[PDB]
Amino acid sequence: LFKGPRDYNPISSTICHLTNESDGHTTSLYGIGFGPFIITNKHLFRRNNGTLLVQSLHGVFKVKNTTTLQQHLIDGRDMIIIRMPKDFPPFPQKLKFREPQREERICLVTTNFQTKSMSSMVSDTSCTFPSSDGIFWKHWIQTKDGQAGSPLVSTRDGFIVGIHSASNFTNTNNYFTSVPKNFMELLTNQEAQQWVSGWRLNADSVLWGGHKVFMSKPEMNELVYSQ
Repeated sequence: LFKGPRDYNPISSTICHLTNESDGHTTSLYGIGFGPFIITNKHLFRRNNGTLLVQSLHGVFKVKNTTTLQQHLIDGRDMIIIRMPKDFPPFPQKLKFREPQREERICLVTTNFQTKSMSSMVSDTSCTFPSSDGIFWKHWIQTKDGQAGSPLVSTRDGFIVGIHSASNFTNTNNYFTSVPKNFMELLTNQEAQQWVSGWRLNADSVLWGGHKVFMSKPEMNELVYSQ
């Protein structure tokens, strides 16, 4: 029988809304906060020469200079880790991550940020299967642009198994970057962490887990764009 009531507030309370404003244009999406880090979408840095507007339940912090942000890239994935400034209020460290086991049930979890209140928001349940190496994974939970970086949570155990990343062009197939192996290890042992700063993607497309990814919808597997 489908699993009973599950509490997702612990997971959503850690969700942040990010907005990068460099050289004119701006990219904004979500990220999962963990300890001194925010886990988000490597494609947040389509440009990296401005300000980062973080928006947690603690309020709104702003990073005056993106280029100073210590960042650790996840190879072959549209994922990345950000070490927030030293004068930044940490996030707890209870979230549990793990790789997505074939055919399991997952739900997209968010938070309401238009204020008037703060709030969990859980989507409908959906099956999920890989796509090539296991980089991106397929799910059919409606997702809208700007919603990348949102956690996909295992209805089974409650772990986060990946962050929503891209969508095909008609918007009828959705893909999320999976958690990588030994990811948890990577979050506590400040050794496997390979920091750099000022990194950016300075291409308007890139190849990941088998598909071509455009930082935006235009005018092997199917094309996709990052949401």
